Amino acid sequence: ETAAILGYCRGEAVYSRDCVHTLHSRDTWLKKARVVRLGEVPYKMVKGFSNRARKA
DNA sequence: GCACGTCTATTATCCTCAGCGCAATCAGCTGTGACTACCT
Repeated sequence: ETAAILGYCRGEAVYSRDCVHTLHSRDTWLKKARVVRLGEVPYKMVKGFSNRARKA
């Protein structure tokens, strides 16, 4: 989050492209033979694309 | 910058199987009338 700001376009800060990182869901970790520890707060919250969420 | 045509999607609902008791079905017997042939 402390990445240097290259500039401002119409008030919006422009960041470097090589700063994008991804994560995985609990089901994805399960496929990777890993189990999420109980009580852990999820690190990132994003709008999911699952059919159950899509119907909701 | 805005609206239209197009490509694609991280778990739900609906037509068909399984032992007993009641009703449907046939076999056998009889009635009712006539038809018909042989013998006394």
